[PDB]
Amino acid sequence: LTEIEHLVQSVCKSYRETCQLRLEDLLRQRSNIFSREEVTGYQRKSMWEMWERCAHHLTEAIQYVVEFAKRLSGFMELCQNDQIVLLKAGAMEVVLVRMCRAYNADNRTVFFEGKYGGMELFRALGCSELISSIFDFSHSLSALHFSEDEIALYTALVLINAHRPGLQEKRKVEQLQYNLELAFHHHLHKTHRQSILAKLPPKGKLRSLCSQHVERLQIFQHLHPIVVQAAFPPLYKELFS
Ligand SMILES: O=C(O)c1cc(F)c(-c2nn(C(=O)c3c(Cl)cccc3C(F)(F)F)c3cccnc23)cc1O
Repeated sequence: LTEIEHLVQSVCKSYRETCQLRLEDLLRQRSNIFSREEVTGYQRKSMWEMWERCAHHLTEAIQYVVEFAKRLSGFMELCQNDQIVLLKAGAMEVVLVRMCRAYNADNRTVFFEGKYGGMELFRALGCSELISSIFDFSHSLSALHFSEDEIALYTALVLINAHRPGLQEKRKVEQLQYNLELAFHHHLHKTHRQSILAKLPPKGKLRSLCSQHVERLQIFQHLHPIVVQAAFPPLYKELFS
């Protein structure tokens, strides 16, 4: 009935529609783990072939997040500068949070190209510290056993943050932020899940991992550029020069 319960439903609708795999598909496929021969197959690939595979999965993942953001009540109504500011700082942070759904804490593997594989699968990329940091972040997030609605509401808040440097209409973003915080806290009370609030990762940690990740992606993109058919061209122009 309330404007808030309608917001909860729409955020969860936007989320469910902008998700590539459904949680049950990822959950059932946990048994389908890459063989040592398949692992060796991936480790023996060139850095540049592994970069191409990962770059295209990450760009497709960002594209689903841009679509998620576009479907968030109020986003399209913000100025284009603000829309860029929010997506530039937050789209990859959302991708990093969404990744915990495809992560298995039991064996420390991620669902990649049809099967579950460990971080060793990525050996050829030569950025083990970064990749270990990503798996660690997914490991901490997997302990929360986040529900699909919780991930939807939390990621909307990762994106709609009025504290991002460069916002031109801070107040309009704050209004959207306040409504989403109410939606999230209202839903956690209703479901007796307010306990996750003290367990969420510190804001600086997600920011920090994201900045390290995007910085590496930028280094690879400079060395071996991939072209992408941009869903949001003004955002695309801010990262792809
Ligand atoms: O409009 C689009 O279709 C669009 C696609 C994108 F993938 C991003 C995107 N890629 N990306 C990358 O880090 C990236 C990715 Cl995901 C793959 C390779 C290189 C890059 C890096 F470094 F060159 F930009 C981002 C980081 C934050 C925020 N957005 C992005 C942005 C877009 O506007």
